[PDB]
Amino acid sequence: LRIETQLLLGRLLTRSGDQAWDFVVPFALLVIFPGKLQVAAFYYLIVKIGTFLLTPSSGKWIDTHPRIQVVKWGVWLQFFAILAGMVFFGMLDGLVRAGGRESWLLSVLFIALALSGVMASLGSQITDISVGNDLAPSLVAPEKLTHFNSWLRRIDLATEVGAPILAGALFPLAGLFLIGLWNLVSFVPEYFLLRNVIQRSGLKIKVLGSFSDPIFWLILSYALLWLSVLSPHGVLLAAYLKDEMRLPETEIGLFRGLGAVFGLISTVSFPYLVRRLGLISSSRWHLGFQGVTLGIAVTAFAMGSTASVYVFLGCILLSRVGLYGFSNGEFELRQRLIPEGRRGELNSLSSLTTTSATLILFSAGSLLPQTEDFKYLVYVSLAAVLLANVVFIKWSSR
Ligand SMILES: [Fe+2]
Repeated sequence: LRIETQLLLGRLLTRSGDQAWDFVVPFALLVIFPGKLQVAAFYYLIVKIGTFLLTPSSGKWIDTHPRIQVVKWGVWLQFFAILAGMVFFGMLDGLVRAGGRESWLLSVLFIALALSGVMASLGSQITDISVGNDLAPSLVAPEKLTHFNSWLRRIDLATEVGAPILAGALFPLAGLFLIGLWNLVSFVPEYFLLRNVIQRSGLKIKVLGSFSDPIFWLILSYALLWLSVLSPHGVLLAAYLKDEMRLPETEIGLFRGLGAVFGLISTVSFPYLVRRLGLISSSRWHLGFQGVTLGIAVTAFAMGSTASVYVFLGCILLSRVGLYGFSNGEFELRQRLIPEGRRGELNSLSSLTTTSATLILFSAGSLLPQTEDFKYLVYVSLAAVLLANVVFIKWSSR
């Protein structure tokens, strides 16, 4: 197997486990704490805030340690965070059936589960930056990164779609433990693939404030897109389509499942324009395409009838092609421009800015819960996309 293929292989194997575990966690939490949707929501809060605080620290860490040390810590931190996740899950489940739903021990085991969620989240982040933003631009020719990145995206999408199917089949919470074992095993092949490629190549040879770097505006333009509720899997939109739009749930599900389809189209359209028009302009056209498509979607949203609801949803799906396109573009731009010595720091600034956006989106769905308040979330989402377009146009003047 070639170098570029080995990198994609380890990614594919570990992702299918990631997407599987990330799928059953809310459902498992629902089994242990039924009727309390606040539990699953509070779990993901601790993870995101936990990963947040630990992001700049890990960034400086990646830049001051051997690559084989980042990979080792990056992967095995996930391995034991999931292993502990299974244990605490089993203890939580076992204790509840035993009748201890109102004890301090239940809370301690939940914080433990949450904290293990933080570590897995962190290790996954350290690994993403290591594999995709350090090892890849060090092993793969610059003219072949666009091809590399497309297959990364398809891995994400394939496993995203493959997760509810396989894990849904496998899943007292015994199916959850078959998911975790899958997830655990899935970590191993990549670590050794990553270990061995380092040991036999020049990757061993690497010599070991952030907002004031020009590439932050590239980072900011991508993070702004995370401040959006105009997404097929967005819960606020799914709820809105159900009650205010009075759409069939069968059609809401179809709209949801077509997100990965249009995302896959980007892996065809975006590399094509890069080969024809170049990296920057391709990112511009795709990012602009998202703006125009969403701009039409919002125009139809108000007003406003139940006849424009498909123009609303249809243009959202079209914007997914543009969104996923610019995503690979901004990603490759960080692969190409970020200096080797600051790959851990600057890419962590990226994760920090996207995590912040997600946290704001959490706080927006909590402070604006009404379905009559959804109207403002549409207007703000569009604004964030339009601002992103301006910020990226300005930056691309380089
Ligand atoms: Fe994995």
